[PDB]
Amino acid sequence: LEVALLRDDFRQNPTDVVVAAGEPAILECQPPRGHPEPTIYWKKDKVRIDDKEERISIRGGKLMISNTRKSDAGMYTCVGTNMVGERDSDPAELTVFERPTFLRRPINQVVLEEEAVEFRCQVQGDPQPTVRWKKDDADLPRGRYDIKDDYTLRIKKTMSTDEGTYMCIAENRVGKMEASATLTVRA
Ligand code: NA
Repeated sequence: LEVALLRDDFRQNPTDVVVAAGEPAILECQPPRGHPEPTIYWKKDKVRIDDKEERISIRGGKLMISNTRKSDAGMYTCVGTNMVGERDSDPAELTVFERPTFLRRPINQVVLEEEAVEFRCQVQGDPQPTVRWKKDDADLPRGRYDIKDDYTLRIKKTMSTDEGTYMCIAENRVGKMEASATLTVRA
């Protein structure tokens, strides 16, 4: 003699998850109290899903998504079920971002004193990565460098002190990536 019952308040709602593509995502749910003890299943944008695919696993209170792809993003809902009815959790957004990569890596230059040189860096990612430039792991000297819109690093009248390793850094909220290239000067 226990009450046939289903509450409306989840013991644990799933919470939003932010991931870089390739990383795993884990959503957690505990259903409301009830009798009989509710089970759970999961919906993605109101459509019920299953653990058919190898990279998806549903067990306990967890939905586990290995090797996230941009497709995986959406609103995930946990549903608590028993013979009284179904209850929908507050939804959790899965965001899948893309760690920055290089469309165009900068390439070693070799140049004779007093004469133009340019270095190129084109990046991709989601969000769009912030591009930074360095020299010998320190800030670009003043006066010298001309800057196009695209992250092209330009010089009109090169000189010997300009010698060293020039690094392009691409950075968003989900990763960082470095690519450097030598500038060689000759009298
Ligand atoms: Na599976």
